[PDB]
Amino acid sequence: SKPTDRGQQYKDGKFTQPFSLVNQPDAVGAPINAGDFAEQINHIRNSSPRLYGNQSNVYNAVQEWLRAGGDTRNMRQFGIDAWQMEGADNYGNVQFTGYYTPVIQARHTRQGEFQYPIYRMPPKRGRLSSRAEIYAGALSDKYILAYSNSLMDNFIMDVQGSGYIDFGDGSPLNFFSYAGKNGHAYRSIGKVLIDRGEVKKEDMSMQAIRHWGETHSEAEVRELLEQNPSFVFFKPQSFAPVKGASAVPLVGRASVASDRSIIPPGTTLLAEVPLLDNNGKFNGQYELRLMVALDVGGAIKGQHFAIYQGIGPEAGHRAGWYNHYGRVWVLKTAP
Repeated sequence: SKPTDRGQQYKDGKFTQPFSLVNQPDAVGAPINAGDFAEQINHIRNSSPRLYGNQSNVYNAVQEWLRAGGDTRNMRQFGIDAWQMEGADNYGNVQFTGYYTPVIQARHTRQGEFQYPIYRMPPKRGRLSSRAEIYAGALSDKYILAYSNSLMDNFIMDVQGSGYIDFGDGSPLNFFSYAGKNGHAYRSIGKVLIDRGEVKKEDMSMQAIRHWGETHSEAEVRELLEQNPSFVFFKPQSFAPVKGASAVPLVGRASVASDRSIIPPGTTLLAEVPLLDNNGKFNGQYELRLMVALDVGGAIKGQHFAIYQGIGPEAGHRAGWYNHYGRVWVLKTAP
């Protein structure tokens, strides 16, 4: 009928088209991240001048509006048009998921909870070993780059093809990028979990898999992870700020991944974002934020948005592990 369990609301009427112009967005107050927004825009300015030139007109109007007070009731003064998105149910409830840059805690020697090795490219003979055999010690220790404290975290890193490591000694954050793969074709761990009815298809994502790994034992996670005989190898790489497909450095909660054919890179968004409690559940509150589409995702389609939460543990907690809903207005300036 009309569920509200995940942030849904139904006080903006029913929509008959993807985007609908509104006199004033149904959102009281002003955006709370004016500073991050400005910073995000500065990154587009320097990192993607082409994209900036094509959108500066909108960015400028928004900035002018923000400096003048930023209240949503005064947007028209600056020629800013608000096109509300119908969302997933045509009631304006836009599907939100989150993602962030994990910082894996690892050490140079296996100690305490640090028992899970991350490897660099071994010789051809070594690459024939399956994930299960490698977990069993098939590979020499000379090929270990570090020992993380999470088996599932390593796997998520394998899927990404790279990741950041903190050795916890005050040295610079370490980055490792894709070096190669082992000789076994990979299998979808997400599929396995859906089959075992452990996770709903609609809520499946890397975050969902990460959550499952935090709510299950090491034995259970290893049993699951071996279902995928494939394995990834890395190599040291110089540090580079996290960027989206658009090649622009991403600012936490001021940028999202979107479907290019629906929300082109550079598009400005005003959004009522749902907040989550410690159990990743909608706590009944929303934050008004400005964000820019600067990334894409294999499973981010339609009017679905993945909010980049940032880097580290706090960003992770805000990410969540299943869908939630808020309202979003595309900001533009009538020519």
